[PDB]
Amino acid sequence: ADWEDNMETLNDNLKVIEKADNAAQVKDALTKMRAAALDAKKATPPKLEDKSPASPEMIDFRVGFDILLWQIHDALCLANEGKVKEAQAAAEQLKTTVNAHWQKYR
Amino acid sequence: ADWEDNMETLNDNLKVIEKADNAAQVKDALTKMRAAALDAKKATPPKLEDKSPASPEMIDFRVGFDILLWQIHDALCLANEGKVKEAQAAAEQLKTTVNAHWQKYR
Amino acid sequence: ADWEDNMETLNDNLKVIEKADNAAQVKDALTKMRAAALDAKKATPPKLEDKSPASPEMIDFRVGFDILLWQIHDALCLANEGKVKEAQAAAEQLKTTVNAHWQKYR
Ligand SMILES: [Ca+2]
Ligand SMILES: [Ca+2]
Ligand SMILES: [Ca+2]
Ligand SMILES: [Cl-]
Ligand SMILES: [Cl-]
Ligand SMILES: [Cl-]
Ligand SMILES: [Cl-]
Ligand SMILES: [Cl-]
Ligand SMILES: [Cl-]
Ligand SMILES: [Co+2]
Ligand SMILES: [Co+2]
Ligand code: NA
Repeated sequence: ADWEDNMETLNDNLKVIEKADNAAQVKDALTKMRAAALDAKKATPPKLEDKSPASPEMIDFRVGFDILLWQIHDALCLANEGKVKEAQAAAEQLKTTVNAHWQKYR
Repeated sequence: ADWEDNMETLNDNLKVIEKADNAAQVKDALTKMRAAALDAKKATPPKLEDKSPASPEMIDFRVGFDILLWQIHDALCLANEGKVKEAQAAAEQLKTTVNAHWQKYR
Repeated sequence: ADWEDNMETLNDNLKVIEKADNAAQVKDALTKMRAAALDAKKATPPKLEDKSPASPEMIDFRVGFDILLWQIHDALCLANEGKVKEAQAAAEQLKTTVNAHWQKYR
């Protein structure tokens, strides 16, 4: 998928997590976010379409999605332990990272 | 160890998992798989030897190994929770991903 | 931060972990290590300033931080489960890897 569509997926699953009722729902949403973030790693965002795929700017873009993947895992590890409210709180940090990525690269 | 030797290591530990009984065996084979996948991520596979190191194809190859690493992680998580049968089923699907990447880039 | 400052951050937190009393301290130090490893993926060791950003040597450099990040993941999952002595044992393995990567690229 396109970068913008992956970003839509990330925001939508953040909403799902915010209203989630159990650990399975959180796990499922975070899995979909992980797939969207790994897919966005292969994309080029609008701001960087005038940069080469291995420019320092594009390497930093990909590393920013690595950062997001490890934050997704923090929430996911909490959810795997059945600690649903803790995982939702952790998803708050994901909102910050996603919004900052949106604003930096759109 | 080059890329093809790492793919062989991955397949060997997949067999080890499929015949394992206790969770420490599965976990040990999965940890060896993680190391092999990380070593393969920094290789150039035979199909892409004529491509620029800065090519989109090489970036896609490396992100594909990140995808494999998170699938390995999911299996490893199931094995850490003592869910031997579930981890072995997860590794059965890993056979597909690993051998798909193998045939794709050999 | 540049590469050597990030490696210093890794080493500082490995010492904090060695001399830690509870799991919260281990978790805090490990989260800092993760942030430094990720940030170092965007850095360039002085002796590689001339190579391409996607040169095989720079790929090697970045994937070496992925290797560290998965070791940190193991230690941090152990610390989140209260397995403090086990987390510290894993961090002692981390020390070896950090020093090897330092020797490789400095
Ligand atoms: Ca759209
Ligand atoms: Ca372009
Ligand atoms: Ca290295
Ligand atoms: Cl939409
Ligand atoms: Cl990268
Ligand atoms: Cl990459
Ligand atoms: Cl140089
Ligand atoms: Cl790259
Ligand atoms: Cl890379
Ligand atoms: Co890269
Ligand atoms: Co995990
Ligand atoms: Na030089």
